[PDB]
Order: sequence, then C-alpha cells, then structure tokens
Amino acid sequence: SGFRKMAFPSGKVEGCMVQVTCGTTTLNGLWLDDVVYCPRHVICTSEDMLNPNYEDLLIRKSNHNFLVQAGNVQLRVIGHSMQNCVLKLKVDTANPKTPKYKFVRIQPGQTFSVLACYNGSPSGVYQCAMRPNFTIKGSFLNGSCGSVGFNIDYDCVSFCYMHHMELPTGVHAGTDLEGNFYGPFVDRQTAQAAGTDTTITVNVLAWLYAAVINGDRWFLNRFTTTLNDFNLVAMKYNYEPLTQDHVDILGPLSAQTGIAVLDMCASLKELLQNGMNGRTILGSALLEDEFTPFDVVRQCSGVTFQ
Amino acid sequence: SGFRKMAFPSGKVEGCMVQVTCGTTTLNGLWLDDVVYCPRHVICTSEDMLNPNYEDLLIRKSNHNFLVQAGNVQLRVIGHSMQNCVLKLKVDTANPKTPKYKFVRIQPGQTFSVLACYNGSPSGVYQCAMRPNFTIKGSFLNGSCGSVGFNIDYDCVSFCYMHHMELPTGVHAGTDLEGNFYGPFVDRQTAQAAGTDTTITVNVLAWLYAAVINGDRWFLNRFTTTLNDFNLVAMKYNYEPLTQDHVDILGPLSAQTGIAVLDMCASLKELLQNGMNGRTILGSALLEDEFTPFDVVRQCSGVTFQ
Ligand SMILES: *[C@@](O)(c1nc2cc(F)ccc2s1)[C@H](C[C@@H]1CCNC1=O)NC(=O)[C@@H]1[C@@H]2[C@H](CN1C(=O)[C@@H](NC(=O)C(F)(F)F)C(C)(C)C)C2(C)C
Ligand SMILES: *[C@@](O)(c1nc2cc(F)ccc2s1)[C@H](C[C@@H]1CCNC1=O)NC(=O)[C@@H]1[C@@H]2[C@H](CN1C(=O)[C@@H](NC(=O)C(F)(F)F)C(C)(C)C)C2(C)C
Repeated sequence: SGFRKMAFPSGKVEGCMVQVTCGTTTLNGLWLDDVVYCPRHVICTSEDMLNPNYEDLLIRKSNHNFLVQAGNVQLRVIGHSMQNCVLKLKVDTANPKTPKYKFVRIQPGQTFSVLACYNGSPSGVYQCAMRPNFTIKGSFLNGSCGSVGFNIDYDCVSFCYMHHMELPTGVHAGTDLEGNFYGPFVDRQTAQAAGTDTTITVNVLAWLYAAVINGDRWFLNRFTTTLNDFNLVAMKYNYEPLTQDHVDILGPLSAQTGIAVLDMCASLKELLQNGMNGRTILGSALLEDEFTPFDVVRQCSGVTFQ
Repeated sequence: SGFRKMAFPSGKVEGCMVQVTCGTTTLNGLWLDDVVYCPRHVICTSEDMLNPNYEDLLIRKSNHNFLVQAGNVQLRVIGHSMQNCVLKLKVDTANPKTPKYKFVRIQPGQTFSVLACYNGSPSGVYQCAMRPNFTIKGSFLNGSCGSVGFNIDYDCVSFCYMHHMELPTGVHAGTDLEGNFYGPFVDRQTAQAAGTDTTITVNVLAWLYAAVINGDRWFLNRFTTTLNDFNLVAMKYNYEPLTQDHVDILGPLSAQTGIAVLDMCASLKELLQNGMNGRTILGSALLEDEFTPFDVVRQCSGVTFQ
C-alpha cells in the first residue's frame, strides 16, 4: 500500500535529450532517429519575443547556425524545417539510444511524466496532468524549454508534450511533438490567460478508490445519488461532469472494492459540500485529481515496463 | 517557478536492476560490477517468516539455487555471502551498465529517490524522506523488496536504501546497502512498531522559503522569535528541535529571500498555533516536510546531472 505521485522511469528519454543553441539562446531538444525536435523560438533572442515573425527570423537562419550537442559530441545539422511551433533539425547521426516511440496528442485529464532538463541535461522527473484548460502545473525554470512529457507503454515511449512557457498564473503551457499547442496559447511574450480550471472528477473518484483500497475509508457515507444529481453539485464546484464512460472506466476499481460509482459519488458530494473537517485522505487535506483510473490501477497492481 | 516533488532521473539505476529467485520466492536485486545485492529473505518462503534462522536456512543453499536474470539473460552465481540483512551473490559477469556509485547511510530528514521495481523491472520513480523514526512513506506492493533508494551527485549514484517491509501503520522499512536496518526493525514477520514520528522542522522552513520564492507569501507575519522560544512550540507539536546548524544550512534561502530564519520561524509558529485557515501554500493544505534545503535550492536553481 501507500500512495505516491509516481513518475515513469526516465532512462529511455534521458538518452534522447540534447542541447540546441542558436546564437546566445540555448534550450533542450529531443533526438530521435536522425531528427532533433525543439521549440522554434530557439531562433529568437531573450529581449525581443513580444511578437516574433518566425518565418522572417527563420529565413536569416542556415543549417550551420544551429549548434546541437549530445554531451561533448557536436552533431552536424543537414536540414531544418519549421512545423507549427517546433523546429525539426535533420542531423547526420541517428541516435543509437532511440527507444521505440510514438507521438500522441493527449486529452485533458490524462497524466504523464516530465523529465525536466537544463542545457540538454536531466535535472528531475515528476508526474503531471493535462488540466481541463490545457495547462499543466509543472516545475520549470529558465532553460527548461524543450523538456518533454511522456508515457511508457511496456517498451514504447509515447511523447505527448514539449515545454514552451509559463503563464501569468504560474502554470505552464506547451505543445505536442508536432508543434501544436495544447490550449489557445501562442509562443510570444504577451499577456495570455488560461480560462477557469475545473477539477477532473473521474480522477478524484479513482483517488477515492485508491484510498479505500489502502484502508482509508472514513469518508464513505451511507447514501447514493444519481448521475444527474451528482452532476448538479459537480457543476457548482467547477468539477467536470461525470458521464457513463467515466463510470465504465472506473469499473475495475468499482469491482475491486465492491463500491458502486454512484455510492462513491455520494461520498464525494458530501466532501464537496462539508469539506474534510481537518481530516486527511491518503495523507492529503485536499481532493487529488491528478491520478487517472489507469494510474490508480497500476500503483495498486504493480505494472512494469523495462 | 511551480513546485513539485521531483525525483532524480532513474536511467543510471534502471540499468542495475535484476530479478533474483530462490525456489518460489522472487525479488529484485541490484547488479553492480560482478556482485548482486538483495534482501537475504529471498531464501525464505512466503508462509514461514515468523522467525527465520537465516544462518540455518542459508546453509541448505548453494550457488546454483540462486536464479539471477537480467532481462532474458541468466547470470551464473559463483559465490554467496550474507552481510547483515542482505545477500551478496558474486556473478561471473560485471554489469556493463554499472554507473559510478557509492554506498551511503543517510541521516533522518534527508530525501532520496525510489525506483519501485517488480520482478526486476522498473515500475515507477518517486521522492521520499527518511523520517526521524527511520521509516519511509513509500508506495510498495508485494514483489517490491530489493527496490532501491538513491541520490545522484553529478554522475555519481549514491545508494542509500533497499526495501524490505511494510509496518502495521502502512509505512515502510529497509536497510542500507550493507544490510543494516534504518531504525530498530528486523526482517521477520512479527508485530513491530515505529515510535512517534516528528516533523522535520528544517525541511518545513525550506518549503516556506520555496513558497516565498514562488510569490506565495500570505503567511509571512510581522513577528520574530528566539530559537529557544520557537523550540518550546516546536516540541509541543512533535517538531524536531531547530539548531544553529539548521539555521546556517538555510543560509542560502535566507540570503536569497531576505527573510531571517527566526522571522520565518515566527510565521511557522503561527501556522502551527492557528492552522492554515483553509488556505494553501504551494497548493498544499498541510505543512510539507519532505523537501530539504538542498532540494529547494536545486528546484529553484536548476541543478543537472547527466
Ligand atoms: C524557456 O525555457 C525558454 N526560454 C527561452 C529563452 C530565449 F532566449 C528564447 C527562447 C526561449 S524558450 C522558457 C520557460 C519559462 C521561463 C520561466 N518559466 C518557464 O517555464 N519559456 C519562455 O521564456 C517563454 C518564451 C517567451 C516568453 N516565455 C514565457 O514563458 C513568458 N510567459 C509569457 O509571456 C506568457 F504569455 F505570459 F505566458 C515569461 C514571462 C518569460 C514567463 C516565449 C513564449 C516564446
Ligand atoms: C517484499 O517484497 C518481500 N516479499 C517477500 C516474499 C517472500 F516470499 C519472501 C521474502 C519476501 S521480501 C515485501 C514488501 C511488502 C509487501 C507488502 N508491502 C511491502 O512493502 N516484504 C515483506 O513481505 C516482509 C518480509 C516478511 C514479512 N514482511 C512484511 O513486509 C510484513 N510486515 C511485517 O511483518 C511487519 F513487522 F509488520 F512489518 C507484511 C505483514 C507482509 C506487510 C519479512 C519482514 C522478511
């Protein structure tokens, strides 16, 4: 038992990180086969990013303006292409440490691991969720751009995020590995707002199930409720509406605990309406919404990868 | 900014994990140079662990009773030695993926990363602290024994923990890489209590500093206090006493924020005495004590390793 925010093992991604320099700007890139991916604003300078014309900027730029280093070793760039908000640099050496991999665009409420990197070197790894408003609550300093977020499916790495920016509220925004932002963000230094965040209801439920599984059951009450009625209370607290797809996704946890989703919902309604009363659930004094059902299933079944 | 429980990148340890089998018992071992380390109770069976005589058990045991696998590849064991609560199996192949490494016995209040493993394969990585009472609050299922805890200093891996058991309170216990338990625990299935846990005061302060650094400063009051007076309140809440060594260790954070440790202490005293009032600090509704000053320094400066 016990319950921790767990990240995937980062070994397979660590071998893919490199440093990309264009003039004085340095950030991280991702080296897969003979291609390096990084944010296109590597080609901008720190003090003129208010509203870049990326096309014009990129036009002063040749293959040789791009310094790519993997550890000590410099790579030769033989080709460059802009794709949405990402630059792709063709290099002359396939990464010998390339994992099996794909590129996926994740959905709001899914989780993934971030390998936070500086100057192309790994600093740390943590787990994050794509919020409903397509931000993440990461931990990212200057130099972190180009750090990636991923999942591991057995031996396969699914890359889903590349870091680009921090928004005024101190949350973070970025793209998929095709260069397309999650959310309405753009890669210029301008005031940009995320909308209202909402709680990922299905995640909160999974976490309530994990609680039960771990023996923490104080909050289970003696009521049940309806989807419709639950959803009336959900909406008022800025919880995402629960659908029957959510109910069915929780099926394993439901089955494993013997507690029907709508019972667990009733418990949740009371926690929403009366707060925790200074108690904790799995050591937390707030309702956690950054574990998917899938996450909970695996931390309570021991899923492995390498 | 932002503030996350961050683990070290796990790549260098992932290449060291193997599966160790003795009869029907399987757990994880750590393969460094030509030696595999694992818990000695790999030689016991699931249902007779009430009070093993490890010496007698080990005596029915020969090199060939030990099945060591690294992925598909079986390793040949040419020698075995019991050291305290660990078994050391000499193998005929040096791990080609051995990192630079040392073995350290950590102190209560230090943090480290855990690579939780099953059947010799990595499942996940998270950060943990050695509690004052020498437990950890991990996330560990059946099969997790032999998973290790570590730090990275630049390119060097310092192994500090090997997992052994879960205690009745749902916390976890284990040894250093020499086989010596942290705390008064022993490797038999018997009711065993950890004493009272205490909060790691210096960590809570570092986390208050991280809060300030991130712009979350609501809790800063207009008082100061004395070590002595602070310590009077500390003791009543089961906080570890703060010493001048602690004060001096917080020096970087102190200097970087302009807030003297004893001011921050005064703020902490009020939080202890009046609670948070339903507010949060770095998104938490409790006082976090699992980040060292060192941890905070690095998540707020971008320390890298590979
Ligand atoms: C990342 O590492 C990058 N740094 C640089 C430096 C250059 F010189 C060129 C290109 C890049 S990308 C930055 C990561 C953030 C630093 C602080 N926390 C981080 O996550 N990303 C940026 O600095 C990013 C780039 C320009 C302005 N950025 C921002 O993140 C800024 N935010 C915003 O303007 C907004 F809209 F509020 F989000 C800011 C104020 C620096 C935090 C661009 C968006 C291209
Ligand atoms: C680990 O993976 C191991 N499993 C086995 C299985 C065998 F057949 C032989 C040896 C081993 S070591 C176990 C990890 C725990 C399982 C549940 N959560 C875990 O962290 N470790 C043990 O099962 C451990 C070993 C015997 C009894 N152990 C306990 O952890 C038990 N706790 C206690 O008895 C005490 F004192 F309360 F702590 C228990 C009740 C199974 C959780 C020994 C201590 C050698």
